[PDB]
Amino acid sequence: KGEELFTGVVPILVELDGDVNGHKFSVSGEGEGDATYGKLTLKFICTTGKLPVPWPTLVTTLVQCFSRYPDHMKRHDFFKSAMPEGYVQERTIFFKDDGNYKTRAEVKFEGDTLVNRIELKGIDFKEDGNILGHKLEYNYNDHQVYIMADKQKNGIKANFKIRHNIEDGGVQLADHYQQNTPIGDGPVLLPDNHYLFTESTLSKDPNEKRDHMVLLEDVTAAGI
Repeated sequence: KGEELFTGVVPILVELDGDVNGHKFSVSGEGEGDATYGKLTLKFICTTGKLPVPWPTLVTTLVQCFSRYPDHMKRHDFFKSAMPEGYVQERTIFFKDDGNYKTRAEVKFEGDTLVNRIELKGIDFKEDGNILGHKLEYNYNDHQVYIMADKQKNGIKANFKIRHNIEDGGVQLADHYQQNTPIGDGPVLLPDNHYLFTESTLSKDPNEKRDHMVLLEDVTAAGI
């Protein structure tokens, strides 16, 4: 049972190597997750300088194994069942009337730490659009994630639409396509359709001079 690896507090490391329209950047994150309470506390920094995209656009890319699955839902927790070897998480994120991100990540244990190691490639962006022009508010509108089994890839899939507030009014749509497949060869829990509900709070560290994002989340699975 991979669920047994989440009965306490787990340190988290996130690493992202990114390229949007040829603008290279890297993000490092650290924090902890508590799947018993469905809680994440993370801080991310851009290690290469100024982040060339808005922090909110990276939230979904920057660990669904920390969702709180209530007792009656344990049999549907694909994410923990793939641990410790982990899973590959891939997305395409289409920003309406702008470019798209393609992401590939390994989510797995390295020793006692849960890592999320990501490659991100963004193409076809407007150099002064809402993304590369930094026209998005520093806040978040979460959206429910309808998880479906992807039995041919022995994993899961989802399609969900995130709304990013535009400065001075307006919404920028980010249409997320997601598929996850186990890294290990052992059996995993292929779930019935269900939701993940997340609540994200973005803040800043007054003492942090690097471009950064403090991120807290509640994450909960729900049936039907």
